[PDB]
Amino acid sequence: KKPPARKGSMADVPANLMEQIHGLETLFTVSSEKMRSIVKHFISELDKGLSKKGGNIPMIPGWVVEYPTGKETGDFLALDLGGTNLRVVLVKLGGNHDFDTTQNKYRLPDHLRTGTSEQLWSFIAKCLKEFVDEWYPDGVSEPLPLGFTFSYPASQKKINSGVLQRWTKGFDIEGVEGHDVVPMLQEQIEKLNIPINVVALINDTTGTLVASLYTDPQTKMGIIIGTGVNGAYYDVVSGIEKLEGLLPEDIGPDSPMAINCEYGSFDNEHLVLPRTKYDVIIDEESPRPGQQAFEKMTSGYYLGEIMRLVLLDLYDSGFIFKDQDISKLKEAYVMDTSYPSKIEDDPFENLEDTDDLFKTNLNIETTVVERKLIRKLAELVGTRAARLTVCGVSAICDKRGYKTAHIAADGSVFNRYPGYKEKAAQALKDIYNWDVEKMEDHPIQLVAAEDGSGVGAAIIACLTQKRLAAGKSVGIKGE
Amino acid sequence: KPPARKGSMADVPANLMEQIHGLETLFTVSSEKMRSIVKHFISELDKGLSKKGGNIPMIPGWVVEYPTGKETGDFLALDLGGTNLRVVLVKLGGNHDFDTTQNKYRLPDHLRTGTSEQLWSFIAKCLKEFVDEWYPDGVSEPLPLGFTFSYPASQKKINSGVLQRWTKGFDIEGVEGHDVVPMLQEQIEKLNIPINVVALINDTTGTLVASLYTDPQTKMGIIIGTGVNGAYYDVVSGIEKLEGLLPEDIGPDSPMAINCEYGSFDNEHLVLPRTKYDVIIDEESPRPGQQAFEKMTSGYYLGEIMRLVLLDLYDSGFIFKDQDISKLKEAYVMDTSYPSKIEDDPFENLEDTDDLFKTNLNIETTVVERKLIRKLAELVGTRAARLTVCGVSAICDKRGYKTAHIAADGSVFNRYPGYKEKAAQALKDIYNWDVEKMEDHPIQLVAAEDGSGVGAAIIACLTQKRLAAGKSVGIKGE
Ligand SMILES: OC[C@H]1O[C@@H](O)[C@H](O)[C@@H](O)[C@@H]1O
Ligand SMILES: OC[C@H]1O[C@@H](O)[C@H](O)[C@@H](O)[C@@H]1O
Repeated sequence: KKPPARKGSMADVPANLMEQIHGLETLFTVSSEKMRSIVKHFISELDKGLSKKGGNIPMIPGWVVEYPTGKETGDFLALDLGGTNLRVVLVKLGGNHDFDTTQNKYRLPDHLRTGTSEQLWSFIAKCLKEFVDEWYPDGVSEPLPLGFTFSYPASQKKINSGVLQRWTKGFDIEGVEGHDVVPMLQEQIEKLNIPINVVALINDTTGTLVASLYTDPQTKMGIIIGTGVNGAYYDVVSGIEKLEGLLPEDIGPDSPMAINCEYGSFDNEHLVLPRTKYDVIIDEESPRPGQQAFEKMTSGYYLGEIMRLVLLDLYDSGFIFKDQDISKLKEAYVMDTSYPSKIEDDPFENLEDTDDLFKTNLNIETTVVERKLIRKLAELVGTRAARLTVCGVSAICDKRGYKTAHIAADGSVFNRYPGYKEKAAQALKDIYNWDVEKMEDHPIQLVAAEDGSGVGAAIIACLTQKRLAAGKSVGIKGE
Repeated sequence: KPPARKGSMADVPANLMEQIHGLETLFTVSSEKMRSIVKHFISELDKGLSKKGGNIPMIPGWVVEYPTGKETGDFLALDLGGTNLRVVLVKLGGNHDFDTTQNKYRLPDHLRTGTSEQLWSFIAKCLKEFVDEWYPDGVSEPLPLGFTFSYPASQKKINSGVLQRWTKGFDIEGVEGHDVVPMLQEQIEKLNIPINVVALINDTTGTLVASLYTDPQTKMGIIIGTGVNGAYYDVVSGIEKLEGLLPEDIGPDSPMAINCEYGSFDNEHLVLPRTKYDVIIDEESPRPGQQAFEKMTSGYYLGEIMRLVLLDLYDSGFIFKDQDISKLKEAYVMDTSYPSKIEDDPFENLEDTDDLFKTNLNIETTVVERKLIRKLAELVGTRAARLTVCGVSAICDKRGYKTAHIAADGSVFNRYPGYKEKAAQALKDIYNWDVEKMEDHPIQLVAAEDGSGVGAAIIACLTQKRLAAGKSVGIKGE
């Protein structure tokens, strides 16, 4: 039994502060009408991204050109390469929308993030060899098809290729950007005579879509709502004008095509996104000003920072923390996502969880009325983030004409942000005006995803291998 | 959650396998042993209710009725902890349902070593400032309050509590030996607050009552955490230590909530399947020879058992050869999160376990070592679960409950990995049921309601009713 929401009476809050809360409410509220307008623009930009001219939204073809039917069977590998860890996963598809996993994880030695190309790929291969040797001590009938989640910006002219465009997350390995990483990993596999074929390179959201669709046939989208944000869905080849002239005959106009949207870049021009002066500051102070605008409005990573800047603004205008030492509130990113999470979770009318948090982490003694403001603020910023995120869901559903859908979701915000599911479901209900009483009955609803970067990569490897074995294309002509 | 790892032992050398099988032998509790334990446990529960008494206190809770779920009204709960107090307003909606409004206050740090008036006046102040908020122009009835005061305390009636001894490092002059209820009540009065303290309870009693109010199948309340306790309803005719002391309106057939305090079961060290490691734990504890059942079922000791086994295996040449095991020598360095993280590890190479040992204990392990350590964490969590359900079985069997919800709370039941599955399989091994889904077990643990808040408030509701009516809530004369 988790506690009921606190009542959260505002009766005792001073007028001077109540006016400021009201100011922040008006500022952070996203109306049904504003959401539906954002969605309209979002749809144009999803289409723009697929067009020969392209757009701000990458809309990257994932080269998965069929839906998993759930009937697939067999043993497939996945490799998930993170910044600190890699996971090797063996997936046996049971052919009734079911699967079994056997998996290892290996911590990436600090060295590798800045070492040589051969060192990165030999370490990966050595992990693969240790894994395969244990699970297949007799060796193997046919090699194992492997799907490789390489979640770094890469371009693909076909699924079994991935040309690194730019390392992220502290990786500084020379000689890899501009090159196809698939042969790099494959030749280290070969050097160790490990029976594996690397057949697919994917982004993890694409894996999220496909794995969840294999187990849940109502899945129409995979979404990540966490430190970064992304969505993936199936479009149709006839709707991807930028592939016109590039496709072999066996990838026809009505072929499905999984798209990795990379929609974190939606509305960098801020035509529709409701930027406050706080989002302005967060943007101008970020590594990349003017970029990742939709990411900056929906990601878990900025939610405490938004609160921080708001609280500082109220301190400077003389509203709160009067005669407190707030020199810790001045540090950028000192309030991470656990701040509005802990604040929203507070079950006490006197908000004692919040009291402790602000006293112990930030050395600020709050009055009860200041806490009621902090909590109101936490709610508004959690709530707006969820409301903006479902604008992406709604754009993809509307573009494709999905009147019902399971949206398979993952990431730290969906999984752990307090009341996030309730917020998202209410936002969808507001957009569509459904006459439905309970969230479990929403025509469009977010559900917990399957493991995109392990299970999804292995199912993609299954789908891919079947095409490669038949000589069906998984990329543009000639590649 | 990911599925359970496969857990192959195929690569573990013979010398290590032999030791793993040795740990298995040591830490496995068979059905039959659980049964021998359940027979002696019942004997000790009957014993604690006798005139002579026994190692198990079996304290009458002076709740002499079941909640029907039909109760309605506004009630307060006060839950005094060592660091914090909680004040809860509970509105009962009369269909097994309730609503709460609650505040939590830090005790100023001087209260531990302050005066009697200091403690009660601060509590009353928290109450006043709570009631002033949620009731702008008072109310007609004073609010009945249930007080969870979880310090050793004797009661001849529910609306009394004589402090036996302070625990949790409290040190207040003038309280040990006196009824704390009038003490709190006169500070409430001295602040003119509309509150009537009608009940003083232990939290397990509240866990029982609150859960029975919401769930009619509740037959026991159990805490499995840092400490362990259980509470259930016996029958007044089964409480011989009460004969001659009771008024006629608490007759032979009357229900009586019992706070078992059964942590002290088997302090003689006669029946619980201790190992040499448990012996060390007991001998090195603050209270050697005390709380034997608690030492065998609390989550507090699960990592310590593991530390001692691993040390014994190091000393004996089997593991961590040429590792720096200094950190492993600190008693209680492995808290409950060790066996917990280890059991939760989803990887065949047990990487969660690897990272835990390297980062926290500076011990680098081999995969096969980690496989041992994983099997050990399992054995140890599994034994603690099976011993816990002996106490559940003992109570159920004593009362002829063939079917029961066991309303459970505490850090082990709530967070220890696969604890529910382990308890459910234990229960299934004892009774030999022919079932295949835990949701269909005749006897089963379910998540409890809030005992120390909601439960204290429901107990106030039931007590205020008897008081309003003139019905006894304690021994004759009291
Ligand atoms: O939080 C990270 C998420 O956001 C995006 O920036 C990445 O491309 C996703 O595929 C990823 O799962
Ligand atoms: O975790 C502490 C628990 O263990 C026992 O020793 C106490 O008497 C219970 O009432 C309590 O909730």
